[PDB]
Amino acid sequence: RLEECNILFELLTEIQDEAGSMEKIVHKTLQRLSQLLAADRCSMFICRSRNGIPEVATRLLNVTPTSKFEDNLVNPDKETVFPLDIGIAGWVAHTKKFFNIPDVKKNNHFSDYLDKKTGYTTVNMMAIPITQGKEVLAVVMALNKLNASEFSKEDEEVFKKYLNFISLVLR
Amino acid sequence: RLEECNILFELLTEIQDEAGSMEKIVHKTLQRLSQLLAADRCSMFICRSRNGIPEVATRLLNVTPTSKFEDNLVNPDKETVFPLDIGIAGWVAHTKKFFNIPDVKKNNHFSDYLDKKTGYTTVNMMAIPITQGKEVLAVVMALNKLNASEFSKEDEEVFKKYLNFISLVLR
Amino acid sequence: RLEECNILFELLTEIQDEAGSMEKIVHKTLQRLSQLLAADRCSMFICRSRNGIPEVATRLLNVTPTSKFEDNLVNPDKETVFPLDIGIAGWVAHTKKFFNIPDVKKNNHFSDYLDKKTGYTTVNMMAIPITQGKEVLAVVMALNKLNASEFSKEDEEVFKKYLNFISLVLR
Amino acid sequence: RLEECNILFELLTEIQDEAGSMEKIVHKTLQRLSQLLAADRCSMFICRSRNGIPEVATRLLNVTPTSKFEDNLVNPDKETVFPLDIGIAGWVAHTKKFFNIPDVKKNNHFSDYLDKKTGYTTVNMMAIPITQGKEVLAVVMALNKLNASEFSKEDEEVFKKYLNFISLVLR
Ligand SMILES: Nc1nc2c(ncn2[C@@H]2O[C@@H]3COP(=O)(O)O[C@H]3[C@H]2O)c(=O)[nH]1
Ligand SMILES: Nc1nc2c(ncn2[C@@H]2O[C@@H]3COP(=O)(O)O[C@H]3[C@H]2O)c(=O)[nH]1
Ligand SMILES: Nc1nc2c(ncn2[C@@H]2O[C@@H]3COP(=O)(O)O[C@H]3[C@H]2O)c(=O)[nH]1
Ligand SMILES: Nc1nc2c(ncn2[C@@H]2O[C@@H]3COP(=O)(O)O[C@H]3[C@H]2O)c(=O)[nH]1
Repeated sequence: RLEECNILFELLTEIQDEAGSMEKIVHKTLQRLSQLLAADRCSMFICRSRNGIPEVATRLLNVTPTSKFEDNLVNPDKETVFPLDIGIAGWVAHTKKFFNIPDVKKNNHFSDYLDKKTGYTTVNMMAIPITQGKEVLAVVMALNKLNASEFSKEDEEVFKKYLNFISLVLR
Repeated sequence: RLEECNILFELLTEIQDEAGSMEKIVHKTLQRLSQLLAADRCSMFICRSRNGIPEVATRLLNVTPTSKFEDNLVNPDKETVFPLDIGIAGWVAHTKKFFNIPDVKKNNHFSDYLDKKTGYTTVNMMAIPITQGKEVLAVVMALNKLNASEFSKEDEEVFKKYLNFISLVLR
Repeated sequence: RLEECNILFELLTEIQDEAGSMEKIVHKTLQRLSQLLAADRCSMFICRSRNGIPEVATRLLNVTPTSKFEDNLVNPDKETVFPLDIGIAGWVAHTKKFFNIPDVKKNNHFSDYLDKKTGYTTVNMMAIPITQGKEVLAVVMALNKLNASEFSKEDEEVFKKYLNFISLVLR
Repeated sequence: RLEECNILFELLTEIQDEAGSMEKIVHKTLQRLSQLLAADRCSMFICRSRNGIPEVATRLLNVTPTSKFEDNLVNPDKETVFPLDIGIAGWVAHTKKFFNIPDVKKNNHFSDYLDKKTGYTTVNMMAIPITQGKEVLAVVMALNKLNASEFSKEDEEVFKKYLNFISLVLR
């Protein structure tokens, strides 16, 4: 049960081609991250060039300690794409820098396209880019700390800790 | 008990002829427990009394495989003290019982005072009292299992195995 | 395989999204092997070739539970190269065999060149080649058992257990 | 076999009074130290006040990888005592400082009383004091590196490593 995460990871890495969802492993890992962050929700944004122009897209949304994989995975049928100047997820991809944002909308990069479209309200957010040397592969983020006004310094170290592992998984 | 003999012996070759080395030993042991249990951190509360009134106090926090002892040692001036009727730590000291708590939010006894001060989110926990006869010397815990929703039965067995040693050392 | 799942997973959460992380992984694994085997240090020699001529070269030396990666990484300029007909390391690469050497002074193949240069005294050794098909990628060793005259049979089993993982990573 | 050193140490430490030779454990440990140092011989000097005046005395002599305990233990029937100004072992006790001495007799503190009496010739020597806070309990030392002209920097780190453990044993 403790070895689940590895059995699946050793499974996915010995079938050499990554055509078997490393996104299940990211999903499982984003569940645990929520529990120990007490983030209301966690997400992963895929980072791509299409076709010659960099962008951040939606991939995994609304991850909670128990949300089912299918309910979090957004297929290309209906995804939301951002240029890196639009939206605070884009800025992280662009700058390749980590961010603990205690109050969005006091943050100028903040886009509110998805709060309007889905009905959610984003207030807090930690965001961090997964980077394979040159490029950014994805942006992960935790939203809206529970029982508290912002994500703490301690919540940063925990987020960073899991992202070290997620970062390897997307390779 | 092969890898325990090796871990403990090697550990003991890393302890400078100095302090205070008896707590540097407990620390290093805890660092190794973190690895073996995939625990986010381990901690120790000292247990002492004042005129027959016992209490439990922070001593080592945030012990981790890459953590510094002087960073983990609580400064005597700034140590958080609990009476034994407040906290799981205090409860462990009172009852002299081991506990594998899978969700602190569903365990009365849990005190959120340190979480509020430090900013850390505590989810699950193993806790054990270190005793000398009818009196308690410390409470040791492993917080936040990293690769599963809670600490396993098997995890209890490992923790208990390494806490015979800490016990010995804390005398 | 409980404590292996935990050790490896936790280890992987300590690896910064940076290098070169594939060798920081091997390093950290080796640091953990040192603890589990009570080995004074572990090392890795890379194995490469030049026009069909293989050779074996220093890469990670003096890996230890409290050792720094940038101190253990051999500087490409100052790397000691062996042909495979010199050294136990070169012999392991040649034969593609595991060896538990209890006394290097009674094993021809042993080359004392590094001992002379570095000043270190090598006594006993486990050595194993990391392979990809019919070609060798590295040789990993645990030097100088600290709590016994030589590495045990049981020690072979642990080393071999953790070297399936390193193998995986070194691809 | 790897757990021998601990089984004997846990044995000697739970029978609380140290009236059962912690010198067997020091002896066993000084055997391994020789092997991995390639020191010709290792010794321990007990440090005492008799009666009101500090002194360094002989206790364990001529330790080799295989020398039997009885042959190394010098009973008070026939021991050699030094004031701390006489002899390079005394100076270490006095200064409480570590010393790698590449060529005695170029060292002014060097006494040659025992080379004359026993027949041995001391050339090289690493010496280090075991100190319980205030006082020095003993001085351990390695003599005459084999296959080399002095003890290296690497030999220092290994000596220090074992002495951390020996230092705890004498408590
Ligand atoms: N509902 C929902 N919104 C999200 C999630 N992750 C990110 N967002 C929002 O999508 C936005 C993308 O642009 P932003 O300005 O970075 O701010 C981001 C968040 O407000 C999620 O999991 N669920
Ligand atoms: N931040 C932090 N908190 C800890 C650590 N160890 C214990 N605690 C908290 O201290 C609390 C004391 O009360 P509790 O109900 O036992 O729950 C305990 C934990 O929530 C630690 O290492 N770090
Ligand atoms: N100082 C040092 N020497 C090493 C290390 N690993 C291997 N060696 C030495 O490098 C030597 C190469 O030849 P060998 O006969 O295989 O024996 C090997 C060891 O003696 C290490 O980590 N540190
Ligand atoms: N024969 C012998 N001499 C020793 C041993 N250990 C220390 N000595 C010598 O005893 C001497 C004590 O004074 P010194 O000047 O420190 O130098 C020391 C060494 O030369 C040992 O194990 N055997």
